[PDB]
Amino acid sequence: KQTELLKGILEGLVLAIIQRKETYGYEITKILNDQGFTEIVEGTVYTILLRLEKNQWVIAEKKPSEKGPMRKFYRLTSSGEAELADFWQRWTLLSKQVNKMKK
Amino acid sequence: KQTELLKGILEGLVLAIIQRKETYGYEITKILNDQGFTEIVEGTVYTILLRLEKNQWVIAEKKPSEPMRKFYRLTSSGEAELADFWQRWTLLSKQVNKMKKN
Repeated sequence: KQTELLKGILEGLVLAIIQRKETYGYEITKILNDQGFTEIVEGTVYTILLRLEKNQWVIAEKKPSEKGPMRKFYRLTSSGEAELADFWQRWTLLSKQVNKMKK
Repeated sequence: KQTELLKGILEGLVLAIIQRKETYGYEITKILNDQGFTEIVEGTVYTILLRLEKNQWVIAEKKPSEPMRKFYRLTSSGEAELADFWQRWTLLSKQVNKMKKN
């Protein structure tokens, strides 16, 4: 259920992380891990990032790292920002509906 | 993405619903729609109930309704599942809300 529970949400959180700072898979996975979605590996993030790029919600581009090798860095498009705004609203509603069941 | 958003969650909501009342498929789909939870067709509830039976988190019995319908109660393993779901949900939304505020 924990992989299932993270479906839909993780895409939203990934968009969220990219909005805050230009970033690449390892950075994104490490932030998620520290927040702490600890059982999320970068293989899962990579898969998600492919899909985000495919739909042009994020742009991807390679720059040098600290310190040396190239890395694929991401940033939100205007459509992406729109998708993220939509995620939080949908989430805020869901979160309310589901919590109104807890008690 | 709403379909993917309900994944995991929906199963627990059904578990939670069955706990608070002994009920049937058509009705569970309705209680969910009146929540709601508008994208939920009955087939989605029927697929979940079959899986909850298979894992023995619920038991079912045929009874009359206010027509003979298939009525579900939670098992004790099912009770632990619901309880485990709330624990993890509480944690998940605490973490998700913390990232919105950031």
